Amino acid sequence: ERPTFYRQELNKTIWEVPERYQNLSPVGSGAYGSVCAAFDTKTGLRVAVKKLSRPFQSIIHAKRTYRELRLLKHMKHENVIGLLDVFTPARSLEEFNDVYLVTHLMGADLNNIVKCQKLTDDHVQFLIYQILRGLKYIHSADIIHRDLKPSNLAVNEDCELKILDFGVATRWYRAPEIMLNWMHYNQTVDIWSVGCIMAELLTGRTLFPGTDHIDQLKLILRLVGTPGAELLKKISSESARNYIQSLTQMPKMNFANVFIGANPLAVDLLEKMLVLDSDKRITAAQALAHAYFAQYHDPDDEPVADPYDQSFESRDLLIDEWKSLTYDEVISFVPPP
Ligand SMILES: C=CC(=O)Nc1ccc2c(Nc3cc[nH]n3)nc(-c3ccccc3)nc2c1
Ligand SMILES: CCCCCCCCO[C@@H]1O[C@H](CO)[C@@H](O)[C@H](O)[C@H]1O
Repeated sequence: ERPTFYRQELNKTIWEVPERYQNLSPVGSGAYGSVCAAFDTKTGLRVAVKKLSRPFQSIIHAKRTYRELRLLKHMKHENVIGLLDVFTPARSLEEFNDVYLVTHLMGADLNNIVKCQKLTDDHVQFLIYQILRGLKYIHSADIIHRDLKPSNLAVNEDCELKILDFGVATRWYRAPEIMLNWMHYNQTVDIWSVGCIMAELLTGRTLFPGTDHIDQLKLILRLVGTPGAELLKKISSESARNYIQSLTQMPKMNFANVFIGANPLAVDLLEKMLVLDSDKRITAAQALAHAYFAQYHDPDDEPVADPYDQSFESRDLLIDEWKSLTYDEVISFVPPP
């Protein structure tokens, strides 16, 4: 019943993988671990195989390993990275030391598809629609991505897009409240990021290319105005209020005069995404119903996720406990259809 494994030296460690995975070729390495491209002879798919580095070295490593495996096992959606396989050469918990994760091999990310050129409006609709479709799903599991950017968006040769948890400055796509360490984030932090991405795809230019942390905020407030009276009512920070109070007011710009020549429906959606007040930003579900996506929207096929039990985040367990829980998750894995 156990697959036959083989051993091969790869990124200067011995990999031990099921024989179904052929022709491993290193493609990436870092603190996280190392990744090889491979061909899965069982499915006929090109896949990425990641060997976790030091997955049980410490309590923190072990809880991170568990977290990553739980998250990948949960995500089952066309526009979100999912798990094709997870395996260990270990024949028991006693010998369990290594964790390998398998997903679709992804060629390129959103940066590659755009490469500083305007996309057509039809192409923007399709790409943003997919991102929002995956976000509706992620957000329905009560998960916030928090670091949505082009490098975290994989796109194949059929223009099919998947949201990733890994890969320019990251800061360019971050919501202002995250830049200010606000610490009670709305899921619409991700909608901010989507707005930044959409604007760049339409114009071929980064919307808010800040040079440093404060510059990023400066460029943001120039577009969306300084905080209104309704927003200021909601700021508990004495230091923030007093600073904002001191600021010479700027109105919000008219996006129609900013995104010259764009589809007016695109402009309208951007206005709804890039609102300073996070409580007033459009949600992923609401955005999917916006007229901009008329050619793609289908309420019958914009699914939500099963509830995701994140109670483990609150727990302080020992290495061997996190390891045992991770082993349970490896053993219980059922590959997708
Ligand atoms: C700060 C942490 C960090 O950057 N972590 C990374 C980085 C790259 C990952 C990766 N890269 C690639 C390359 C081609 N496909 N996947 N692939 C994978 C991956 C590979 C197989 C299954 C699940 C994830 N994970 C990566 C995790
Ligand atoms: C001068 C810089 C002003 C930045 C203002 C960003 C306001 C973001 O919006 C705020 O997000 C918080 C969640 O993080 C919510 O609790 C608040 O209700 C909401 O108004």
